[PDB]
Amino acid sequence: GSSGSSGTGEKPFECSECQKAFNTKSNLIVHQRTHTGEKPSGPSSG
Ligand SMILES: [Zn+2]
Repeated sequence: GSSGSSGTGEKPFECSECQKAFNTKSNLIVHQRTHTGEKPSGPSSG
């Protein structure tokens, strides 16, 4: 039906809000901050 991730590796560091994959922690940490405030990029609306 709706294929997807049959067998894909994972990263040692993953976000908490968007759950994004990262190689280094430093890069991740800095990426976590961006997740602040409200409607930073734009609402989904569907
Ligand atoms: Zn994130």
